[PDB]
Amino acid sequence: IVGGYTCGANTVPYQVSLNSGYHFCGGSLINSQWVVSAAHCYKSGIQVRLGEDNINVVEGNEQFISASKSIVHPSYNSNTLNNDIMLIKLKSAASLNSRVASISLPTSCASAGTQCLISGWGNTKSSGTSYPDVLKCLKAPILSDSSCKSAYPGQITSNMFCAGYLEGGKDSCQGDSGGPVVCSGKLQGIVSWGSGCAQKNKPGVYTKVCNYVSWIKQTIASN
Ligand SMILES: [Ca+2]
Repeated sequence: IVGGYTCGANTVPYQVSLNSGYHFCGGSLINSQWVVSAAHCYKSGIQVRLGEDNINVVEGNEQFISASKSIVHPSYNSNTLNNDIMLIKLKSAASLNSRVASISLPTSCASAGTQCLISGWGNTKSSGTSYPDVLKCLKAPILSDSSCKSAYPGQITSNMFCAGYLEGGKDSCQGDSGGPVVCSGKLQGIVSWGSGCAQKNKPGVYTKVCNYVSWIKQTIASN
């Protein structure tokens, strides 16, 4: 997250870190056994880390649970990043509490102008490189479909939306991939892609989660 703030320990209790010897992506806990992330975060050997603030220090609220299975969306295209969504099942159910909690799926899509919370352990620099170890947060509005498409000619599908600031300065970044965009207590987006970070007229692009609720529910119901 570039131009954000330190969230505070366990203030984003649905935020997970995906770890394969190191943090490589964010995710969102949606029930005791399932995490939603980006399809471009897919790999084998995933451990899901819940209750994290400092990802380099065991602070006492963590739960480390290995993934038993991953399910990339059937229509995911890695070239265009269309349908950039994946489900990860935990080998055991997480113990839910005030600091490890599921985030509700949307019942309807959120509109341009809706204020949301984007969070992650990604790069905090738009030019250089600096990885924070504590969770960073950004309050950002959803942008209009028209402004999103104008920012990225030929690249915005019906399964994507832009959020952030056309002036730049505040954005998601490398390492935030797969993490949450939460608006009015609902998971509306997944950190998916952008062109650099916090650049003028290049806001972050997010997977439009409301399009996938039926797939998420049906997949969970049979796996
Ligand atoms: Ca920790």
